[PDB]
Amino acid sequence: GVTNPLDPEEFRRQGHMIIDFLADYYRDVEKYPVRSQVEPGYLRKRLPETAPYNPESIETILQDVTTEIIPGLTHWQSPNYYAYFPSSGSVAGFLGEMLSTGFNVVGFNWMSSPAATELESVVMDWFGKMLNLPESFLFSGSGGGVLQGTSCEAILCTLTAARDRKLNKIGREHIGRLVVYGSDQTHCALQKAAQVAGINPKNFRAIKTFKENSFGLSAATLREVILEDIEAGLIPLFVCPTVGTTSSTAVDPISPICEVAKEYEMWVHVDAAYAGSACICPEFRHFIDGVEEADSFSLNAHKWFFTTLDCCCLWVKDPSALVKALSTNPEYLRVVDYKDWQIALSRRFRSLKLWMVLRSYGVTNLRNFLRSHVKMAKTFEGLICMDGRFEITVPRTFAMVCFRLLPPENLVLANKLNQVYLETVNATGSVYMTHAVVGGVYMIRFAVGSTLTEERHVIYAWKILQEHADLILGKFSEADFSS
Amino acid sequence: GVTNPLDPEEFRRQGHMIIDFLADYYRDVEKYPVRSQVEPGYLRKRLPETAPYNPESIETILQDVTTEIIPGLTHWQSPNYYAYFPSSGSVAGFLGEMLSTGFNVVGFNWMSSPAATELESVVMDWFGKMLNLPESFLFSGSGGGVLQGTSCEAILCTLTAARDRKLNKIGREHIGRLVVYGSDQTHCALQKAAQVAGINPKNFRAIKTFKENSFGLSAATLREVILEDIEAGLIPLFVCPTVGTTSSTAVDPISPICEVAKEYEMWVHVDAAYAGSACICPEFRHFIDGVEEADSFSLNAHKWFFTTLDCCCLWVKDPSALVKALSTNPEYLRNKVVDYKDWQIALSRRFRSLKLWMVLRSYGVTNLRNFLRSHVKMAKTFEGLICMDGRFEITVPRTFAMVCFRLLPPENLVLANKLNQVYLETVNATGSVYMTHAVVGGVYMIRFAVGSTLTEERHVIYAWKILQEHADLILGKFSEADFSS
Repeated sequence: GVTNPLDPEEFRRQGHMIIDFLADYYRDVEKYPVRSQVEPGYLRKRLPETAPYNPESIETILQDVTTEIIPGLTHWQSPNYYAYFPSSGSVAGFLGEMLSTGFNVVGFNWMSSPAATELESVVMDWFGKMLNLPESFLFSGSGGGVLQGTSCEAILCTLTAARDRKLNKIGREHIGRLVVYGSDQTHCALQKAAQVAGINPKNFRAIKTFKENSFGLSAATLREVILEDIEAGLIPLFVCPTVGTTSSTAVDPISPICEVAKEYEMWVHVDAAYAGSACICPEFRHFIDGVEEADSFSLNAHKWFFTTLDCCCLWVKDPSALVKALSTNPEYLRVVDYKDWQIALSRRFRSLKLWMVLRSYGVTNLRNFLRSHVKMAKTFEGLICMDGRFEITVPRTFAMVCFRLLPPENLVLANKLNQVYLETVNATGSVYMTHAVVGGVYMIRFAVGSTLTEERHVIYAWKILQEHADLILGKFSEADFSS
Repeated sequence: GVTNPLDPEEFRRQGHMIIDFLADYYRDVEKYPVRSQVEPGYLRKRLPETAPYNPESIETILQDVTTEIIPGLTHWQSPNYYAYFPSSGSVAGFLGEMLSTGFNVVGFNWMSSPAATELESVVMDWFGKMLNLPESFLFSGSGGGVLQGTSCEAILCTLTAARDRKLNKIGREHIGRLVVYGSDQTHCALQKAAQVAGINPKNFRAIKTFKENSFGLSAATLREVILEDIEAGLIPLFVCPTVGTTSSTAVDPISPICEVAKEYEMWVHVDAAYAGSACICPEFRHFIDGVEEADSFSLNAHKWFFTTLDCCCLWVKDPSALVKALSTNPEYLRNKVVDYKDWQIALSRRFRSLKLWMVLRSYGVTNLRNFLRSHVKMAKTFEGLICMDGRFEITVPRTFAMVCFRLLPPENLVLANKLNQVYLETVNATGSVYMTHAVVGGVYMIRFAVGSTLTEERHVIYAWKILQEHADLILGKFSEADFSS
C-alpha cells in the first residue's frame, strides 16, 4: 500500500541509481560549458508553479535534473574551472558526507551522538598536528578545534567571543566603541561578521595596502590607524590578518601584527580559508609563522582540502571565550559541548568528511595533491612569462596566478582591454576565470584547484588564452577600449 | 602512480558500497540500543593520535565505522527514537543531498550556479503555497523565501534585520536599549540570536506562561511587560511567538500577539521549527492563523519534512530588510536576480533546494500530508493507551504528534518528579526506546515525540508495552522513602 519514505530496499535501488548518475557526471563534465549560459528566470518558466499532488518517479526527476538543472549549473567540479577559489572535492569527502546524511543524527550535545563529537576533536587534532599548530591550539594541549560550515560563521563566533571578553571587563555600553581591523584585501566575511555582531559600521577598518608589500597588511600601518582610533575615543578589539587573500593571494605577516595586537590587548584571528591547507607541506608552513601568538585560526577544508562543501576548521586557544559568548545557559555556569563553540545548535556529523579524507589518502598523498596544484600554477606562470604580451601582476604564493594582457589613462585602457579579453574567454564556455582589481589594476585570476584538473587542462587553458590574445591584439585599436 | 581523488570509476565503486552499507543500516537499525551506551572518551583511545601517512582502504574505514563509530551513535533514525524532535529523513531527501554534494557547487551568487538560486525560489513558493501562506511571503507576491541550515541562524538573520531597521531610524547608539521578547517556553535559539546580534543580556525577556493557557504566551501578559520596558526607557524590538514549543509543544496565539506588536512597532517572527510542516494539512492550518500579520516565519524541514539534516525554511515579507542588515555592499546600494547570500549568514551557500525539490516531487502533496497525519495518529493512539491506564496522566494537550505524560504516585510534586525521573532513566537505559523529558510548570513530564520516518504503529505499541512493564515494576515495589530524596 504505502511505502515508507526510508524503505531500505527502495533506498538501495534509488541510491545506486544516483551514484551511477554522478559518476557519469564526473566522466562527462568536460562536455558542458563551465560558466552556465542560461538566462535569468529560465527555471521558473520550465517548472510548474505548484508542487505536484501525486508522486513522480525518480526516473522522471533525474531526467529533469539533466535537462533543467544541469544547464543552470556553473561546473565548479569541471577540470577547466579556475574561478574564485576551488570547491575542492574527493570521493572520500563525498562518502563521508553520505555517511553523515545516512545516519542523520543531530549533534545537539554529546549524548545525541557521542561519536559525532569525539571524532571531531580527534581529527581536528590530527589536522592541527599536520599543520604543525602549537599545542595551545589542540586538545592535546590547552586549546581546541571545532568544525563549522563556513569561514564567515567561524569569524563571527571568534568576533563575538572577542567582543564579550572585552565588554564583560569594561561594560556592555561600550559596544559602539569597538573597532574591527582588516586590510582592504580582507574577505567580505569579516565586515559581515562585524555587522551581525553589533559592531558599528563606522568602526570597521579596511586598512590600505600597497604594491610594495604585495598588498599584505603592514603592521606599521596597523599601528598608525589604531593610534588614530584611540585618539578618537575608540577601543581596538579585533584584527584579522589573512594568509592567501581572495583577490591576489596576498599574505599578511602574522607575527608583526600580533605584536601590535598584544600591545593594545586585541584578539587576533588568522584567516587562511583557502591557503591554510597548503601549510600541511613543510615548505609552505612558513606562511602561518606567528600563528602561535594569535587567538584563533581558521581554514576552509572545502576550498583546498577535498572534503566537499562545507567544512570550516576553526582552532582557538581559549574555547572558554567561545562558550562564554555563545552558550545560552546562565552566565555563572558559563565532555565537549560543541554547540557552544559556534552558531548552529543542530550540528551535522561533519567530522566524517575530514576523517575519510585523512584516512583514504594519508598525509603523504595529500601533500602531493596540494603540491601538484601549486606546480600546475607554477607552470601556467612560466607559460605567461614566456609570452611577452602578458604580465604577472603580483607574486604567486599558493596555486593562483594573477596576470593581465598588456596593450601594445593607460591603466584605464589596460583595464578595459582585460575586462573585454576575459569576457570573451569566459563566453566560450571552454574555461572559467574571474578577475580582481587590486591597486587600480584589473587582473585575471588563474586558481588551479579543481580536483579533476590535470596538466593537460591547464595547458589547454593557456592555448585558449593565447588564441584570444592573438584575436584581440591582432585587430587592436585603442579607440575600441577608450570608451 | 596515484589515482585522481575524484576518479569516476572509483567514485562509482565506492559510492555503491556506501549505498549498500546505508541500506543495511536502515534494515538493521532496530538491533542497536537507541541511546548510545559508550562512555565519554571511548573514541580517542580506540583511534590513533595522528593521521596516517599512507592511504587506508575504504573496506578498512567502513569496518571501523561499524566497530568504532556506530557504537557511539544515538540512532535518531531508529523507529524506536522518540526523543526531542525527529530528525526527519527520506530516500528522496537523501538523494537530494547526494546530488548537491555530487555537483558540489557554491551558491555564492546567481552566476556561480543559476539553478542553485532559481530552484530555491521556486520550491519556497511551492512550500509556502502548500502552507497557504499569504502572497506577501511569496515571490509571486511581495515577499520571498530563503533556505538556511538552522532556525537559530534564521532567527538571528531575522533579528538583525529588525535591529537594523530600528537602529537605522533612531541611531546605532541605542542598541543597548533594544528588547527581545519571548515566552518562558521559547527555544534557546532566540536568546542565542540576541546574544550574537548585540542585544544586551538584561534586555532579553522570557515572559511567564501559565497552565491555564497550556503554557502558550498570553498577549495580555506581553503587553504588560512591554509597558514596563517602555516606562523604563527601553525600546521593544522583536517578539518571537512559537507554534509547537520544544518542551510541551505549546502554541502561542499569533493574531493577538502581532496586534500588540503592531501597536509598538515590533518585528514578529513566528517560530514553527517543528510543527510548521503540519499546516500543509488543512485541519492543522489554523495553528499559524495570524501569520498574515507577522514579518517572518520559519520551520525546520529537517525536523518534520523529510529533507534531511539540515534544511531551514524562512519566509519574510520584506527581504530588503535582510539585505540591508546582511549585505556587505555599501549602505547606499543595499538601499535599492536574487542574491541569497544577503538573506542569511552563509556566503558559500549549499545547493539545499535539491533536497526540498526531491521530497516534494517524489512523494507529492497528498502523500506528504498523510505522512504527517500518520505520525499524529500514532501519537494520538499512544495518548489513548495512556488514558486507559489509570496509573498515567496526560500533562498538557497534545497538538502535533508529541504526547506529554507522567507516571503518578500510588509536596506530592517533588516525589512525583523524582518518580518520573527514575522511571524514565530506567526505560532509556534498556536501549529499547529513547524519550526525553521536560519540566513545565514545575511538573516533570515525559515526552513521546513520534517522528522518525521508519517508525510504524508496532513500534509505538512496543514502546507502550515497555512503559507498562516498567510501570508495573516501579510501582509494584513502590515506597515513598525511595523517592523522597
